[PDB]
Amino acid sequence: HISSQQHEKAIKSYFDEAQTQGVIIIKEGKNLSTYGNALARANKEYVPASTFKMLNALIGLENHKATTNEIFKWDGKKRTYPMWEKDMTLGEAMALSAVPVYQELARRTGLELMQKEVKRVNFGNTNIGTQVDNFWLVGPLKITPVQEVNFADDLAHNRLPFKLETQEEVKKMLLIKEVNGSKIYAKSGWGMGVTPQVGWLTGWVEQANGKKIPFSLNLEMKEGMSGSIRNEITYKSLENLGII
Ligand SMILES: N#C[C@@H]1CC[C@@H](NOS(=O)(=O)O)CN1C=O
Ligand SMILES: [Cl-]
Repeated sequence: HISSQQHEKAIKSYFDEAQTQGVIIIKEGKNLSTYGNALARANKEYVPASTFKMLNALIGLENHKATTNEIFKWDGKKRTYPMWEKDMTLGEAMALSAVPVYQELARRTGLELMQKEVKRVNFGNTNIGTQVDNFWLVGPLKITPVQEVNFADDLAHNRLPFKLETQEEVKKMLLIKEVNGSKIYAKSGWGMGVTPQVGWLTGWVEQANGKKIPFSLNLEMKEGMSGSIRNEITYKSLENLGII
């Protein structure tokens, strides 16, 4: 019996309180609902940043560039984060958002195959340009929050043009939370090498009954913000709406 006015006000306040500008798009069946404090972001293009790991992994697994058990060794060079200075599978690297592992995977795939596959899947503007190892971080690849939630809807329902097994393997890599019988599958993103910086959390809720509710959160990140604000705003929004 809560009014849509009150839901909208609540979710807007979550973005207002974090002192940023963002949107969260929720999909139920075929209907998109846009919430937040900057609704106009819904159809604007931003770099996907680490959300691209989802598709990079699909492409690599489908094209036999890696397996799910393969350990990508740390080369022993210093990394931005100490947590990345270790050997990891694709799944472990998904959870740690270990860019160097996904860069190696992109390089194995190669520019020609990567462009063909990104085009085939129709992801965002589909332009990867000439640099196979950073196109999702600094451009030219861009995508809208609407496109991101539709991608998540496709993956959640095994509708992407990949083998069922490929989709299931990558979805297993994306489980980030269980809340009162609901599972949240998602990938975060933070485009640090663009200005303004973009933050993402794109995924879906799998409810106890098997129903899947895709979402994409998209906001402006500032130097000094905590990455966990993406998760906190998302969980509060999903809870406010009764999705979890
Ligand atoms: N570089 C870079 C950015 C930010 C640091 C890494 N962590 O990714 S994130 O926490 O999911 O956004 C990987 N990455 C992806 O968006
Ligand atoms: Cl990445």
